Amino acid sequence: TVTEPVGSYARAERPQDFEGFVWRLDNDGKEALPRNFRTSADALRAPEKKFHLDAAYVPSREGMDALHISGSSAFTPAQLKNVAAKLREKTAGPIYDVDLRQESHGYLDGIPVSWYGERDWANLGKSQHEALADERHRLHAALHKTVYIAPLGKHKLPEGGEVRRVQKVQTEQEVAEAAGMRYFRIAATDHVWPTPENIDRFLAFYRTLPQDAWLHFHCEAGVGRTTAFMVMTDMLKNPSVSLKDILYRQHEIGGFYYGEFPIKTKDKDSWKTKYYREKIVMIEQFYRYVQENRADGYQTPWSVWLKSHPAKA
Amino acid sequence: TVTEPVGSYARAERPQDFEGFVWRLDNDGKEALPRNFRTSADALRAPEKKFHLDAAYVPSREGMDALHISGSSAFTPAQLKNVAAKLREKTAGPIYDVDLRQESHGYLDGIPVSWYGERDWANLGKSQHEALADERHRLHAALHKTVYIAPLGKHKLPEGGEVRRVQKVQTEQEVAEAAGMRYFRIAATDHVWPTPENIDRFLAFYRTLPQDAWLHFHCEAGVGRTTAFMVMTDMLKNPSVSLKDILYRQHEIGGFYYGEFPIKTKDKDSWKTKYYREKIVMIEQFYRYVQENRADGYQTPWSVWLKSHPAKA
Repeated sequence: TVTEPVGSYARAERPQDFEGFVWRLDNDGKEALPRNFRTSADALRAPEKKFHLDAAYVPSREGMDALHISGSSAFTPAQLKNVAAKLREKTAGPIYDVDLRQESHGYLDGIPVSWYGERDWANLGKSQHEALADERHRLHAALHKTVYIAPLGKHKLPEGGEVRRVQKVQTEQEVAEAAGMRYFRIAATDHVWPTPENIDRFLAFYRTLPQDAWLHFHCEAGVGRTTAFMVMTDMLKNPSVSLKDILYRQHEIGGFYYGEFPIKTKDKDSWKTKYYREKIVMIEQFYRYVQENRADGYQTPWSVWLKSHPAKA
Repeated sequence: TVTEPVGSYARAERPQDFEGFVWRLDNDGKEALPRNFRTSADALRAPEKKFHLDAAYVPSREGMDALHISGSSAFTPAQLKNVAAKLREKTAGPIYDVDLRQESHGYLDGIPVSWYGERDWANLGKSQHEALADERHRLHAALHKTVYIAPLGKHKLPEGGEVRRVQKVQTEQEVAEAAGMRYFRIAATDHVWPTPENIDRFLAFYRTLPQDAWLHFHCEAGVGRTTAFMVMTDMLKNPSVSLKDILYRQHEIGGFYYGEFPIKTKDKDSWKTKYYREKIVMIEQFYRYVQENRADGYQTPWSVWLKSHPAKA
């Protein structure tokens, strides 16, 4: 009798210990595009040293040209318009802004902000419905009120920033639609493997997509959650490609490396260690799911399959 | 007809532009006593060069022995106890904690904090009734809630600090009583000359004090507001002492110098200039009030006298 199965470790954490306390600045808006911007059409670059990978290995690019996905960090409204314009040059299909952020976020006077709590876990434990309700309520409450917006600096605490009286409030959905993109929200908790609910919702969405749909995934930094869903998409759409190639190529186009590697964090970040290990095992488990259920058209969803085929540490 | 008379310049500022946005740390509690602690029993020291005074001048100390007043910056509960113990060695009369802070402040888990707005004007324009209501509501709303407490750094904006879930909330009144001091609040706005309302309340308070009462004044830093009331008390209790002596000696025991001096401010602090000039003028006007109204025992209140005898720029 296990309390939390692998893939659900974050459920053991106490939400009350990571409550939001400040409007974090999501992007300073100085660059034309969000950070870590990349597409499946991009050329593969040398792997990052920290993953101790084979720099000589050349992964197959089979299916990358038809993949039609991209990823990035959070963005200002102008930056998102730039992304959309760039993605429109690559396709005539619907372009989706796939928001993977569980944390409450939006735009105050056009400034991309998020309600930040320790570890960015201000909405930990909330259902997607409660997180989005908190988001709507917090954004609305900011209108015509004085707010402190700051970037995090030394030790993930506010540093400098600015104070203003908000005259306009927008949700990311509004910002996406103003950029001509369709919007899809998946409330994934920062730093950890996406929940079975997060993944079931994604696979359900994925099967409704027209052939030429282009998915632009993003989280806060554009690394952890963004690459997890990019990899999942790659595996679903190109089930013939080996796990190694999927992981290598999503990393080499600019994303995270979701395969095994020597995990090393700063003392102050030791809490991330088991979550990285968990991600590695779940990635392999998701690959198994795709391989075992593609043939029948996914009659059984990921959550159900995972419960009868639990992952092991 | 004049919109704002001299002594009421701050009434021209818009309170909506300085609303509170963070719980400022009023004292890190590392020292045994609050900053700028001083008593009227202290020896006089050399003046500060910035005031360009006569270091050779020997101010009269007539009445200082019996003046019985002290001043300091804000403090932690432990620091206030230390102040009270110190003062109790000088008197057998009641010891008053004279809180001159208009800004909402209190103690979260024993930590001295204040709801800080730009220029520390989060309660600008509020009656004392409204200011105290804001304070009570905010303090109480913090209980069992997550808060961000931080000291101000570069450009008067949060820098570092800590996040915590508050388990205890106290007003300065409770902290004062626990330290064996009586409490008297005067909601004076930071950086400016106390209002006719502030001074009227102070004078009425002063009139019914026991002969052996000891007044410990304080504000946030313990300089501007603290010295203003210490000076007023000195003039009230020792009317035969010259203005020059009062100003010099209140300055030489560790307070601000309230006489004419070469005002010099940084560009980002150029807004303080006229408030410093206003204070200089109002100090002279108050002294005049004391000299012309003492004979009949101050039958006419400061506010009323000031209206029929407006100060001049």
